[PDB]
This record gives sequence, structure tokens and C-alpha cells, in this order.
Amino acid sequence: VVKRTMTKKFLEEAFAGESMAHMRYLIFAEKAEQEGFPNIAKLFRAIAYAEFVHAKNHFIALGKLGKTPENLQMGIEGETFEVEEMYPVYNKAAEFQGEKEAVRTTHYALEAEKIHAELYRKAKEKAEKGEDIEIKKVYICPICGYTAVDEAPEYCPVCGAPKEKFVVFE
Amino acid sequence: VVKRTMTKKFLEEAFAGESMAHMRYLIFAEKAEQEGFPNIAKLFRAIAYAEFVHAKNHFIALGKLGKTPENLQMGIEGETFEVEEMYPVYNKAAEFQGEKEAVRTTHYALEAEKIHAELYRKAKEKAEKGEDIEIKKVYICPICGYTAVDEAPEYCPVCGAPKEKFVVFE
Ligand SMILES: [Fe+2]
Ligand SMILES: [Fe+2]
Ligand SMILES: [Fe+2]
Ligand SMILES: [Fe+2]
Ligand SMILES: [Fe+2]
Ligand SMILES: [Fe+2]
Ligand SMILES: [Fe+3]
Repeated sequence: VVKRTMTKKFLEEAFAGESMAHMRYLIFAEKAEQEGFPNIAKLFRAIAYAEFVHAKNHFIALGKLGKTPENLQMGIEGETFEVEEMYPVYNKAAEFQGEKEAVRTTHYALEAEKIHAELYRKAKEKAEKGEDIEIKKVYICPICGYTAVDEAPEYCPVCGAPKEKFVVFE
Repeated sequence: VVKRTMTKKFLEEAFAGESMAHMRYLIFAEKAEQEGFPNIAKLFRAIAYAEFVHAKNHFIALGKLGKTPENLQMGIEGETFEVEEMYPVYNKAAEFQGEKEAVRTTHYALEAEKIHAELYRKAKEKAEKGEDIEIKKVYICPICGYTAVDEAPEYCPVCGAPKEKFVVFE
């Protein structure tokens, strides 16, 4: 594990840089596919995976990867931070500055993070006992990120998108 | 598109936050799989997607998504910055502080970004003319992220990984 202050800071910045590059490429791949460039989209997705490898490598060097129970905990804290601190404030700020678009994206994220924090809490209770959670599939709204396990509402409670549009993980 | 300075800054911060959460979850998912928790891995992957939706929303709100040619340009500039500026410096600093692990992770990323920059350049020249790129498959080394198109090398020149370890994108 890296211990020197400056190098740790640099690896942290590189992890953030790699994460954003990976994210942009997933976004670009989707856009390229919609524009009629399937091979360019394929290129973006592959490189996005390469950035995942870079990010994971820095992540491990910082010694931030642990066992599932500990990983779920990192998740619980991050989600909880976004629910109680970050998004409420960013949302209130956007409201205050009249940026309706930002008011919407932060509202979208916030409601979903509330669900994430809870699912991770339930999951840890299991993992911590050496047990896997019992879930068949997960629904994710492609519009606002609303998340549902096993059973989904007919329409997204946040944006109202029909269930037919939810991305399914099974 | 969001214009106010503070809200714009907050959305850029949220984009970074969502990107890193997305990444940590993809990393945690692979770990959960390796530890024997396939359902928890499923949850991590599903939620990773939800964070992609959130980041995509902020990114679009910030007005950073354009047509494929322009998106490739953003990629070219990002990769070039990492190749010419960021990684050579972080790598040198890591070496100077004797953090061998970081020397390795920054070197792995560096060699790969050099390839990425060139590939996006090639792709853009085609996209500019309304043409897709002529690539059938893309191989990615799961160890260092080394990237090769159409054919995988006998062994990864960067980390030494055998050809059979490459992840294929077709
Ligand atoms: Fe990278
Ligand atoms: Fe979340
Ligand atoms: Fe929704
Ligand atoms: Fe999120
Ligand atoms: Fe790259
Ligand atoms: Fe490699
Ligand atoms: Fe990168």
C-alpha cells in the first residue's frame, strides 16, 4: 500500500481522472451507437474497460479494496454522505440560483441514493455472516437511476417512466 | 445548459463523485464475484449503472455531450494530457518517493493512453467524413489496460500477460 502523502494524493487524483474518463467513454459509446457508428461505439466501450483497469490498479495501490463486507461499508458511507450532505445542499444551491436543470439532476440522484444506502445496509448484514443476498433481478430507470430489487413499480416514482424502459440486471 | 458558476462547479463535483462511485462499484462487483457472492455482485453492477445515469445527467446538464466527432476530440485531448503531462509527472514523483507500486500503476496507464490517443485520432478522421471506423475487434489486457485492435499480441508488451488473458470486444 502506498504511504507517502504526495504519491497517495496523486494516485487519488488519477483514480478520479480514470473514473471520469471511463464514464465519458460509456456516455460517448451510447451516443456513437445512436449516431450510426457501431464500430466507434465498440471502440469507446473497450477503452472504457481499459480505464477501469487503470482505476482499479490505483485503487488497490492505495489499499482501498477489501472484503465485500468492508466494501459494502464504503458504499454505505458514500451513499449516506450523498443523501444527508452533498445532494441536499447542491439541490438547494441550484434552486437558489434558478438552475432548473441542476435542480432536476440532483433531485434524481438524491432519491436514488436513498435506496442505494438501504440496499447496501441489508446486503452487508448478509455478507458479514458469510451469506449472499437473495435477489433475482434489479431494475434501474435509465432516466433518473431509480433502483428496485425483484419487484418494480409500474411507473418510476421519480420521473414516471414506464416499467418497460427499466434496465434489467439478472 | 447550466451557467451559474457555483452550480456548474457543484455539477462538475457531482459528476466526479458519480464517476468514482460507479467505478468503486464495478470494482466491488468483481470482488464479490471472486468471494462467492454473485447476487451482491449483481447488485453492485446494477447500482453502478444507476450512477452512470446520474453522471450522464449532470454531464448533459453541463452541456459537455456533443456529436461523435466532438466527443472523440474530448477523448484525444484527455488522453494527450495524461500521456504528455499527468502520468509522466506522477510516475516521476512516485519514483522520487520510492513508491514502487505507484511507479507500476502509473506506468501501466501511461503506455495504454498513448494507444488510446492515436486510436481516437484515427476514428475521428473517419467520423468527420460521416464514416465509421474499420475495426472488427478490440482486445484489452485486464492487468495493465494495454489496448490492441483486430488482433491481440502474443503477450502484453507492458506487463507480460499472455495473449489468452486479453478481454475481447467485438
Ligand atoms: Fe487510463
Ligand atoms: Fe448511489
Ligand atoms: Fe425514473
Ligand atoms: Fe448516484
Ligand atoms: Fe486512456
Ligand atoms: Fe498488460
Ligand atoms: Fe485514462
